[PDB]
Amino acid sequence: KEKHVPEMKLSGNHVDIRCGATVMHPATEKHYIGTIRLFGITKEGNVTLELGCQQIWPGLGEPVASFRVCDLEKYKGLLAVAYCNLHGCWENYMEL
Amino acid sequence: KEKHVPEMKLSGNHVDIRCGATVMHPATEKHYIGTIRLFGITKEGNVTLELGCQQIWPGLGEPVASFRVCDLEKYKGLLAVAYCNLHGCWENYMEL
Amino acid sequence: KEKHVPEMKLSGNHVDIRCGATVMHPATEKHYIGTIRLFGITKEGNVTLELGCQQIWPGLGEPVASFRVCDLEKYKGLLAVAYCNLHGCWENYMEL
Amino acid sequence: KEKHVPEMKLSGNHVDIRCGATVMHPATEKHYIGTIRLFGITKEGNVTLELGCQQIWPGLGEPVASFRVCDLEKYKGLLAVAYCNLHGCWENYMEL
Ligand SMILES: [Fe+3]
Ligand SMILES: [Fe+3]
Ligand SMILES: [Fe+3]
Ligand SMILES: [Fe+3]
Repeated sequence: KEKHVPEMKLSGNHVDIRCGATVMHPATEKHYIGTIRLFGITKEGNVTLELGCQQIWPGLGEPVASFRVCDLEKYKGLLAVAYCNLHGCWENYMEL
Repeated sequence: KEKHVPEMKLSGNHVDIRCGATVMHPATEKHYIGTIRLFGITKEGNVTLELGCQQIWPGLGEPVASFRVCDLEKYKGLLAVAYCNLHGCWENYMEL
Repeated sequence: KEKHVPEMKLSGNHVDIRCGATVMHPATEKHYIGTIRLFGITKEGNVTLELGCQQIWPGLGEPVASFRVCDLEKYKGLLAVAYCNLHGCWENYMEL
Repeated sequence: KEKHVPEMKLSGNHVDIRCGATVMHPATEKHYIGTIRLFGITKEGNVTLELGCQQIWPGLGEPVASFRVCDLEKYKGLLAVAYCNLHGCWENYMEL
């Protein structure tokens, strides 16, 4: 019923994220998604490279984020990872 | 010629940010905007409250961000602050 | 030969971290440990709760960190996690 | 009576921080120092360069941090900056 999975929408090299796609995860001082990280998986080396990290103060912002990936052609996929204090990490992989 | 100021676009309580509005600031390992922070200035108390912080690894992402402000009516303005390693902090205030 | 594992030293509720214990991991713009996160595993609920995150700009700081855990008795263990851009995540668990 | 100023202790290039020096600032979900950032002021260029940022989840950790400054001789001073949600930013400069 409650959704943690970081939806990814890709426009060129721009990536918009929300948790989750249809229902927005709670945003309170005691229940929150604190970070949304975006990783690129590299072609040259199969590295899981963190591109950046949206940190959100509990109950001050809802779990959205956006990134703009440098040199997108360098990656074979994107991995978004959302962290909820109560419910742990939830990831979503997009194949490029 | 080069722009650091974090453009803010507001859609309801959603805030899209890019540095800068017309020209995108460089994104390299030696020249980067490392963080984009969003603050709300509170009505009740005149506090400058950090809502969250988009951290970006040098040269891996371009300086964009988005936030979704909880309880937007609680604030009288939004303050975006971009940090460039070479050129320091650049802010932009939006009156609500 | 090269060490990524976050050494933990515990003094009361104070936690000192370095990667690694004997050899300090490189700190350059192209090879770095970017974050050191500390998690507490809760007794009440078996939750893996992120206590905080030391972010370090590539080549500007070496991979050390410290935390001071609130209400330490509430946890059954601490989990430190270091992220290296080239070599991924490395964790270390301490049973309390 | 309540202290926000980030005490700095320097051992070689190692920097230990606590807010404040004698009294530890509160650490609760509604009152917290959320970040402790360390800046180096460069000789070559007078730049205020962020070395890193200790982020702490409200009420999960007390406001301490440590850094280890790469190439310390390159700076003329260190600037620590603590952010409290209720009381704003508090800085402390150390001349090298
Ligand atoms: Fe949750
Ligand atoms: Fe710049
Ligand atoms: Fe490494
Ligand atoms: Fe305070």
